[PDB]
Amino acid sequence: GCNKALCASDVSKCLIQELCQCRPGEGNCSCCKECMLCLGALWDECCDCVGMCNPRNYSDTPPTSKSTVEELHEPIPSLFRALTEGDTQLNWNIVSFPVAEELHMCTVVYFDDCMSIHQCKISCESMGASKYRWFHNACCECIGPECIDYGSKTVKCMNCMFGT
Amino acid sequence: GCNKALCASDVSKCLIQELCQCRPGEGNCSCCKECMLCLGALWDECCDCVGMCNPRNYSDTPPTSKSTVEELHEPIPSLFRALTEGDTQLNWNIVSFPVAEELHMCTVVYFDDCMSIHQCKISCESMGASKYRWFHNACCECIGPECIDYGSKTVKCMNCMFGT
Repeated sequence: GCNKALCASDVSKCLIQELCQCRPGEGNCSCCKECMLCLGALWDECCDCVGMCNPRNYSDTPPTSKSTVEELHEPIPSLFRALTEGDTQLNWNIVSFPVAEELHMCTVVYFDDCMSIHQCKISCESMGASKYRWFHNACCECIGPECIDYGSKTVKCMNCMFGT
Repeated sequence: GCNKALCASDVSKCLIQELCQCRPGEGNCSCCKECMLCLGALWDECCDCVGMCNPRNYSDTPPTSKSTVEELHEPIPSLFRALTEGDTQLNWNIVSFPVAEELHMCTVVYFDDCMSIHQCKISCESMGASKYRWFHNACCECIGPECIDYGSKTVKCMNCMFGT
């Protein structure tokens, strides 16, 4: 967790001054701003040592955790409904879930085969979608006009579950 | 707009069959699903010609339009409040706006100097932030525990307005 070699000198220096005596983890941390100032430039790499921030990661972050989201110019909602309601295309997986679940109903389309982001935007754009979310596992999720937000964080598209 | 050389053969072929006779732009487009099937693989590159989708872009998309958003593991809300309320750090620009404006109140921190995404996540993580949004202009926006969503789409951080 704590990087002793980098941080031992400066971190101890604050401790002698008696800063960073308050734990954020339970209750208010009155001293937190003061502790950060004493650390200064080393706060990002040493806040773990004083307990003010989480330890340097014990875990490998899934690629799916990142996603990149853009809102399409000039959405065409009528087109989006027409291709979804009817016998849906096999390459497309269609999910409707209640709107604001991710935080009437929100409908999204999950492309099957994994695709590049630039391809994903074009495919959503041809669909009339208001927005698209691109998972960094490369799963692509077009966002319907109804949906308030960016839609489900889940990588629900078949044939690209990589990262699970 | 329309790519005549790629699309003229197949697009005309649908027209003789009398598909793609319905405009999505105003009113319902009954024929839209049928038109897409006739186009098949060329729908992404030729939906513009039949009017079912927007013309290939006349505009250069700003880098800021893309952003990439991830939700931090183990947010520490008490830490985030402590460093924001008090005399804020100069490197940090702090914006509080009503919650659900982007779609009580949502508070975000806009880093001044432009930074890489990996740096942006670390800086937000040291801050206890629930989430961070990284603009592809490279502006970094930490997201407070209160905020429902990913916070303002605006690239409001000083000293990296590139793309405007």
